[PDB]
Amino acid sequence: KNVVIYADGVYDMLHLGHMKQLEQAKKLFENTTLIVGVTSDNETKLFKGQVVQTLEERTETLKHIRWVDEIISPCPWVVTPEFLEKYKIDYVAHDDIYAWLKRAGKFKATQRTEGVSTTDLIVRILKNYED
Amino acid sequence: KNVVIYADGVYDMLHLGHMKQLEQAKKLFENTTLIVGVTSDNETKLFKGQVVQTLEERTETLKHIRWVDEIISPCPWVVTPEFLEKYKIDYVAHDDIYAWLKRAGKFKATQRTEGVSTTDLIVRILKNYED
Repeated sequence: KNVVIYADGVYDMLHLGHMKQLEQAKKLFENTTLIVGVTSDNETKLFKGQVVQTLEERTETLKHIRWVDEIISPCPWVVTPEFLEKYKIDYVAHDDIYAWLKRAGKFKATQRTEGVSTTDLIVRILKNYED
Repeated sequence: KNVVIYADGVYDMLHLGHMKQLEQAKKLFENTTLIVGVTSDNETKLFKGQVVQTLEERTETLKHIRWVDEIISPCPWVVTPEFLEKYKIDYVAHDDIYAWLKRAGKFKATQRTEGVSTTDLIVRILKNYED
């Protein structure tokens, strides 16, 4: 009955948008185990260009999120078939490089989410002090 | 066996410091129900001076935290004996106005926690752009 779901990401400066995406992945089926992969500092910097929080900070924050059952930290940058087999993953949740997952029936799209980001908070605060 | 713990707060711009405090409250005993009270916008503004996120945002963020079993939103600003009786609360977790809780054996102190705040994040980012 239990279904293993994998979601990966940087999860830098986690906010409600990330949390809602994790909730959706967790609730894809009635009984799930949600495994979350957290990308390494060096690969995030190399492939995205930057990262604010360390792997330890980003992972420690995810530990506190209700929907996260297990964490792989750091995770591989690219999901492989062998990785799915090693961790007995049934589906990869995502918000092309993933065509092979779709051809296998292992790709689950989650709906776009919005949250109140660090940016949104700063802008809201500063609006009280200047136009 | 089950122990009802109550923690209250503003929980504005929640970060690891808040999350660790909630984890400590949740883990005070082996089997707990952690009830979290979220203060109203108007009382927070009146008694603290300001609040960034709405009650809805602050409560919705707490819904995603692993340790939070139940939420009272909004909660009363001041805990009363009748409130403890109404919600069958055994202990109030806190990081004087609370002497009556201590005299009853219902006060549980949690250890001070630190986190990476919105402020810490902004300062860390800006250090890359100016001294």
